[PDB]
Amino acid sequence: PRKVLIISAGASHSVALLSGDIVCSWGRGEDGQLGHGDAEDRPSPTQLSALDGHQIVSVTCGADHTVAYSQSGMEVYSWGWGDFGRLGHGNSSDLFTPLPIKALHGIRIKQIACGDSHCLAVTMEGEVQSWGRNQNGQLGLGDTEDSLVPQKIQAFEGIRIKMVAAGAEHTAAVTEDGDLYGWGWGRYGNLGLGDRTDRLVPERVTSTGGEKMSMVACGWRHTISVSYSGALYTYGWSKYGQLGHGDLEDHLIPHKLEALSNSFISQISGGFRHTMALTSDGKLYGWGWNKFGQVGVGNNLDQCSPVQVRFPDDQKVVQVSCGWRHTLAVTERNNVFAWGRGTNGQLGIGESVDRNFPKIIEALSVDG
Amino acid sequence: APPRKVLIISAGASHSVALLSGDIVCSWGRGEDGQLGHGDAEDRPSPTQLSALDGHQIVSVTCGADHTVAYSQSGMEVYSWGWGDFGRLGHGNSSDLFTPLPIKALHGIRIKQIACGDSHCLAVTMEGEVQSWGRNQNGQLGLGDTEDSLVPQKIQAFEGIRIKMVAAGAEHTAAVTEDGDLYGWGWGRYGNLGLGDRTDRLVPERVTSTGGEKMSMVACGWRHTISVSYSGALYTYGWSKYGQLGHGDLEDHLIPHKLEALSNSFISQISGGFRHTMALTSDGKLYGWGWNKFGQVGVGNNLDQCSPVQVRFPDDQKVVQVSCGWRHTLAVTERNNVFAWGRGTNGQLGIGESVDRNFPKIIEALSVDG
Repeated sequence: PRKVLIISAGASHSVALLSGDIVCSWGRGEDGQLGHGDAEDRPSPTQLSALDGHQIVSVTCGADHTVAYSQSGMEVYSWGWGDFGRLGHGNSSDLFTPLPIKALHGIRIKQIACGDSHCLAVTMEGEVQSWGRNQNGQLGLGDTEDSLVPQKIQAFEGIRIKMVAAGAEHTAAVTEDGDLYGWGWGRYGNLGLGDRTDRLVPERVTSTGGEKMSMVACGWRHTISVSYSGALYTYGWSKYGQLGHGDLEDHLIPHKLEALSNSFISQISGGFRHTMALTSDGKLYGWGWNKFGQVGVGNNLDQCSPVQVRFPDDQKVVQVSCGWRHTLAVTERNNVFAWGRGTNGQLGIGESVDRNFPKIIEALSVDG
Repeated sequence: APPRKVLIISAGASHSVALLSGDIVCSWGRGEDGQLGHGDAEDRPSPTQLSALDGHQIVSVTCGADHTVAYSQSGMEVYSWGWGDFGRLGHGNSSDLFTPLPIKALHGIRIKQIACGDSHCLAVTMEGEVQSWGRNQNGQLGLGDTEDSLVPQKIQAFEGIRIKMVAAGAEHTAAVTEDGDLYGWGWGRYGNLGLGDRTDRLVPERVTSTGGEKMSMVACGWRHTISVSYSGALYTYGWSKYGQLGHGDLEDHLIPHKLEALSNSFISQISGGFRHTMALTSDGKLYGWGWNKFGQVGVGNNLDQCSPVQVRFPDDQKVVQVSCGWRHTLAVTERNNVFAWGRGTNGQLGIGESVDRNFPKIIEALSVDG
């Protein structure tokens, strides 16, 4: 088989980066998110030939679109649903095949994150450009006007940015010195600012306890951050227990998930109404909404606190990404697994009903 | 025996809903968020009776993007189901419903019409007042602010003003009064409010251009709006990236703009979809225009249409009813036949498993003919 480097799940689709700089995609294709030129669903992983030879180094999905970028090509590509300018091409057009974001050509890209209808990019210098829907200030540009092209977040002048993340309509960031910012839609307290108001510019979280943050990720209406100590924090919406605090209450400021204090967190991912966190010792913990089985624990009970996601022969997990109603994961033996809702083909195991525990994707896996 | 006849059809993002004689509600298409109301999450590619409403005396059904509402004149009850986020369901919580539940706030209220957009709804009472609930981030509820409402609330701006009907797009709303004034509010960035600018309104504001011409009806697509004047002239405004305003170009209009190509005809019904438009003439002729990628304009191809083209039906039967979804269209004829066209991946076409269809196809389960 071929070695899987990067995985990303969208609301209803999944995307992978293989060695060879090869992109493949599967799931719902109705909005063009798969990049294949047609609008049909794919129930099994499908190579995105248009990107062969472009030296893609990364891929990330928003809700109904996909972004990818190349270091050597110094290029960023986007395809999928076009409304609100989320693709960054200066028009609203849908794209059924990848296109370069001209604004981003030749810029040193450190990371891209995609939300429902907006994206951001962080440069090596630690600058942030954003584009797409901005009705609730989620671009962080001081206004409520949508932007069809990338614009610089001037509020970060003099503040170097490590990482950013994007939920449905809010955005979060961590600075190089470990500060946490949030802006955009905040009605569920998901900005971490201790209230339920929007921000049109980045605003600092001043409620850590002194804890500096190394990473951040968003689900739909909740946020997750990790400290330099490997401690996990969550905030925002907890109707479905996706904050994982053993209960169902909203948190307006970052809240440490003690249940996981005995481990060091390497990776985090937020989905629609659930959450995933991967420890340094290769154990995967999921929580939240489990109607479609997306938590992966072999049942369909919601989980208000972290619960270990089991794999065959206890193989260690090296990566995870949450869609809206599914989850994806890579293991040390280079197998790729998926679980949850399967109606759009997003599991990538061909024809399938929903799966409440992890299932191997033979096309990407060594094993069967 | 005789089929039941469709009394009412409505189309949502990717599902279809009908009311049949006998007060029977059925639905088909996408089921993932519970919009079908059968208590499960699977798509139905064929019409399926919503058993839970059997015996409830439903007189009308209306779809939003991924939700559905119905009501009962005699029982004086309004029911809703599907995606619950932002309170679009009206139950005072944000929980999804895979099965119809009564909107307790509307119990005992005489209901004249329901309109559903993406994540908001509005109801007009027989007395011609208007209540609304759901997402309100752009003031689409007309309540004065931008905070979502989990329960219906009365639009206070309409006191002293009787409402005939209302309409709702993705995040905007329009209404016409019992004497023909036209209003708009909510998300206004593409001019779809018809007020001459690209700014939201948090309360109903009267359209003053086309003010001289009165309006009998209004309908909304995603980001565009359609109205019919008392002389039967068709006006459109808002987004026309896909030619959905139908003016033979792709320009936006920030105020009502008359569609000349149809000046000769008298328009009796209108419908707005995701990126397409439908208009039914007084003599039973159906015209469609706009985005046609999945064949939803219904004119036998997949090329976009910036001007109105007549949709053709077997025997040139007359059409009496039409509803636009995002990527499909439904219509009822004078002969009691029901046709669907466009995208059918989620089963929204109602014709069993099928490829997409770019001209009308009869729905056998709800039709006289075949």
